[PDB]
Amino acid sequence: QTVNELADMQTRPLLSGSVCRVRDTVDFLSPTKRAKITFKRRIGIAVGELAVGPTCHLNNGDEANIPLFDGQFHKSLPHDDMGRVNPEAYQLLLDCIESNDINVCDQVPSGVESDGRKLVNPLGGGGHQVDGADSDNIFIKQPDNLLSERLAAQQAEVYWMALLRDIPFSQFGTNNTVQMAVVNLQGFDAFNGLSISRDADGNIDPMQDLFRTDWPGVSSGPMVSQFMLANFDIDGIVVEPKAKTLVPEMEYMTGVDTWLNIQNGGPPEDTLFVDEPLFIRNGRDLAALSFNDVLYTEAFRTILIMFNESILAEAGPYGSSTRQEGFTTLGTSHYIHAMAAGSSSTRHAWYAKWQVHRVLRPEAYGGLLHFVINIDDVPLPASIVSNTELLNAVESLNQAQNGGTNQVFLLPMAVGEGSPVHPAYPSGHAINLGAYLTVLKAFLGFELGQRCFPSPMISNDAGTDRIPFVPSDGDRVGTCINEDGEEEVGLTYEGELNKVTSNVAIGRSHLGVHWRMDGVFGAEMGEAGAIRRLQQELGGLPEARDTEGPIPPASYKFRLYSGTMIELFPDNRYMLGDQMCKGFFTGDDFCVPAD
Amino acid sequence: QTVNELADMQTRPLLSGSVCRVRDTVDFLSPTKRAKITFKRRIGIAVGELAVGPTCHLNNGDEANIPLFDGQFHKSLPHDDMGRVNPEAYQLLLDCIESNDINVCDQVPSGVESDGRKLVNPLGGGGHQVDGADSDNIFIKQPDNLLSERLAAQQAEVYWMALLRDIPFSQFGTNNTVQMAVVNLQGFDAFNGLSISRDADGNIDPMQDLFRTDWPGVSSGPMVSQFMLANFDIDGIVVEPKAKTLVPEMEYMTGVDTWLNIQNGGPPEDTLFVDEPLFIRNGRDLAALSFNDVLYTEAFRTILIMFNESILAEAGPYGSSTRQEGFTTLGTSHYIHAMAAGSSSTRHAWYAKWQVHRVLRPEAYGGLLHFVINIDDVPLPASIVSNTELLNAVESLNQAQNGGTNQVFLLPMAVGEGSPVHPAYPSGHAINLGAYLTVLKAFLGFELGQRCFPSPMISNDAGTDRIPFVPSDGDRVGTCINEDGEEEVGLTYEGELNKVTSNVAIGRSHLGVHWRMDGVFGAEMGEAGAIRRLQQELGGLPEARDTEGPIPPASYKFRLYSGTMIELFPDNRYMLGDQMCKGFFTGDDFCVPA
Amino acid sequence: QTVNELADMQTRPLLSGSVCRVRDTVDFLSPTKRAKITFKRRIGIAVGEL
Ligand code: VO4
Ligand code: VO4
Repeated sequence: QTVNELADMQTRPLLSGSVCRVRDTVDFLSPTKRAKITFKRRIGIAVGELAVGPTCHLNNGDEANIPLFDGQFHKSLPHDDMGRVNPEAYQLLLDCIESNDINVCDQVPSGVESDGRKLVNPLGGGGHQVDGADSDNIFIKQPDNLLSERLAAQQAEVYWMALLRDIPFSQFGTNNTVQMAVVNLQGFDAFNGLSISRDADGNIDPMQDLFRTDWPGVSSGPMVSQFMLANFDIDGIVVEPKAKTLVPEMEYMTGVDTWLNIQNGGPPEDTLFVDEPLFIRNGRDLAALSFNDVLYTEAFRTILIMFNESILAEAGPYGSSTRQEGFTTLGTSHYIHAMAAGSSSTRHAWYAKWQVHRVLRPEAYGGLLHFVINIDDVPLPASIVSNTELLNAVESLNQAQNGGTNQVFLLPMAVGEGSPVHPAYPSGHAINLGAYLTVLKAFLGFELGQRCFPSPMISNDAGTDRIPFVPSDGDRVGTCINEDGEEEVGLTYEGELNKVTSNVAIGRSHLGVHWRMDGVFGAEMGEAGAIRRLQQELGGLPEARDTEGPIPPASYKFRLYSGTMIELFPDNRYMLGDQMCKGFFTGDDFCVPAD
Repeated sequence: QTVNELADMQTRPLLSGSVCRVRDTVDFLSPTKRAKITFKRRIGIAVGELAVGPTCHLNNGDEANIPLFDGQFHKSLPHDDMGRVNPEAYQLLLDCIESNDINVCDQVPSGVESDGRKLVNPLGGGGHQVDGADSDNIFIKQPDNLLSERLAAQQAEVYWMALLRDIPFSQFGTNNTVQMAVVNLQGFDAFNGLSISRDADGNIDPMQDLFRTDWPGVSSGPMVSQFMLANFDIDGIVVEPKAKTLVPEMEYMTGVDTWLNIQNGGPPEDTLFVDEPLFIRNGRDLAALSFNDVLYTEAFRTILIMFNESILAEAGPYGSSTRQEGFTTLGTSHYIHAMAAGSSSTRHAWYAKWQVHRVLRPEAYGGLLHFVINIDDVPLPASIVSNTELLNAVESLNQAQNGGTNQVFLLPMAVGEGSPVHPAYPSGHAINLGAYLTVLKAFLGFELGQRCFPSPMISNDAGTDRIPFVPSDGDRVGTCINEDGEEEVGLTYEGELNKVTSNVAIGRSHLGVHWRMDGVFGAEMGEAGAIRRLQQELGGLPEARDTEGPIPPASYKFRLYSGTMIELFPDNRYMLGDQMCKGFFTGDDFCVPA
Repeated sequence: QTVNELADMQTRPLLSGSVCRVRDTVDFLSPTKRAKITFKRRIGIAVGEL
């Protein structure tokens, strides 16, 4: 560093946009070499994504074949006195969805003269997604047809749920009206599929099956996820999950006048909440949970609990590391950010809702059922039209609730506004939770998924206190593994994770705004969006490299809602069941054989 | 249709992986014409990212020039009785970082015979990002050198923080002890830059400036953000932000034997929290927040609060819509998911920590300062080595806190474990919060950012109750627009938003784990991480398309931490101050003209 | 084939223009690899001719 050399050295502004092809970073990759690999990888993902080919998003035929759009979403639009849509008005809504243009959509007629309720984001599915699977490129199953047998059965489930809102889950085994609901529901031959939970003999046990799914763990122990019942800690604030829930004994839209005013977009009945907050203990509380939440609220609570319990510290490669722990990759930050991103901001649900299916809501179905039994000529199945057991119970509730008008067969709603003003199929809640939780299950892994949820609880009947949960004979509680790998009879994390999506998705059904299918196949769609993200990300992570040493490369091995086992590997290969596959996951019914 | 046609019709299975070039979707784009445009946009984003070029991430010089690595991070590795790293253990740590290989890193030596504290993710900055700005491709400034005049002014700010931990923010204007600090700090000619707050004259006002930043609104009204004091609603559960904070008058690593055990990676003294939970109202509370948080906790609280008040219902295109609201794009779902994704999983902070800078923590410098005044030779500025006003206070604190041992000048830590086992520069908390709130300000917009935060409150000094906040002469509370569109005097959303990132960032300093630089520059790193993601996403959004009709295309118009106005448009175009720029944002000091 | 899975299976029209990346053909080449090789060869001819 000679006298002259020193005297000659110069400097310049070091700026954010300055470029340095040479720098002293402690990194086995050069500056330009790191950028290139990141570049190639991004191209690969875009090509790979395109190679999947367009999804078979096919309308079920109802819109072309049912008279005056009675099978279609048109809430907040102009209707006649029977709630049939002004056809021009619906035509203008189609122009809106078609166009994906915000100014066109603003021309869609409202059903009241002013302050009418807004369409919830009819442009929402049309965006070109930077990463993950594009808005129109995750499959969901076709919804059942308006006139179908299985739709009647689903509407019957929702009426039953409405009738049982206030009955604590604790007393389902011994309650008379829940037994009646069960017998009634088993009488429907078309009520299978849709992750419906039955016992070993094929019946619907009131305590363990009614209103639940058959996803692994959902029908073991209590209806309510341990995660919806535990204390969680946020920023050192210790929070008991007592919520200002919906008030017992109130229903809405129990008369043609209140129902029709809603269908047109007019001001709702005042929704009312309790004064003293309570734990979740009945169908109305699940309805409340799904009404008062906001995207990842429930999933955020659940990951906070999982951290607090220190279970995620044992997951992934660092589960075997004596000297290190992950944070930004295969540690806490990664887990919590990947969880939130996992649902692709609910955009697949929006594409399916508007561009594809445009399905009517259960409160709209109940309108037709009301007017079929009393003005209209829609050939709904005899299984619901002549179901006097259910229909007598339904009209009594409406009478008590509507100020004494008899023979009204509308779906009593748990909130004054009824459903959100967007189509019924699929549920956005179901996409969101389906995804968030898939992500959690993936990072936890199958094995740690079998670990016992420590100190299980259930709410008392008033929801003022929690009681310890202890397995008995009926419960369906299997083996789990404790902090010591020491086997116990108890609830598993995997099982309790499935219940969170199950409680939220089926909560929307208790609320009166969704059929089972919207939540069940909705959760599938979310599970697929999450898996697509996980797959894209995995290969670029440091811990995805195959290296020399005791610690092996990262992979995600876990179990889907359907129960089939999936294992995700870095190089876009995955195991599905006993099958090896390559490329981007589309669903559990599909596999491009690996070779 | 015909008998024959009907009879010949065939079906096949409808699977998730079936392909349909034709389908009856109600969409102006065909199935192939949608996939292509999406493909084209991904390519374009990838090419634009490549085009920015490799960032000038340049090591300080300390690692080449300071002897026995005394300016570098090596917590949890072996040391001698003076905290000097075993040089062979440090080489192995660099092999670990260089290799980005999990199994190499499992061979970095531990400073204790068994059970030692683990390295926090030295691989974490090596990931190849699917989107946004790649892991190594966000700029942060170089950290000040070990021997710089400004590093010592920063250490001195951290020592003062330690000494002022139990003093209620509301009493800062009148407190004698708080005066001492303010005077001592203005004494450093070097204490400028780093978003340091000062009044109309170049003075550090004890009440409105000390331990604050000069970001718009930060120095107005109360220290603590409204968002960290309001109730929030999660899933129907109403939460009062009363936290089991850290216990008063209780410091850690106040002796050489405790501090060294820690630097060697051994079991920490037990950190104690209060039995009855309190609201935030002093430095030790902000330290607690910053220790007890988890990634987007604070930001989640804040967006929940903004939703509750209905302020996001007014923002963006749908703010002008009579017939529609947004949700998945330019509404609630977009806002909350983009908020969380904005920090790129903290990975920019991680690359800078390990691959670039490898900066020691404030507690490690404290140990240098201690062995300098008493066993060592590193030439630290005399403006700290001879700062007897500050040095007396420090040994008093330590002496009142260890067994009564005199003349230790170690930094008194707020938690038993000291800092996390990762380097100091920048702060992960800062990039995280820097990003989240940037997203929040972008979606809110500048105009709505000027709106009055309703019913402002502060804690009482006990931490047990809230009191209405009332503006008075010397609050620097400015103008805000109310719910009727008339101008009031009161706190703005933007100011209160900024306080959130300030509270958490500076929170880590009150904790004793970061200098100002880590937080202030780190916050700017998070801000760019966030803007880069917003830019990439914007062009592809439905409301970003140019349409005919009264409602205009979407854009993000707001103001940076540094106070410079930014406007992001769909075409990867953006306005920075008065300049029209093109391409991807790197910082407010750089613009490729349009 | 459980009761639930059977009840959930769906069909769609099988048309001349339907596309299937997986099909049960007794063929050592996959559908896409067959199209790819044919594609690469057509380009080779065009290049070779030019
Ligand atoms: O927001 V929903 O699609 O669950 O009615
Ligand atoms: O996790 V930190 O870099 O804010 O100590």
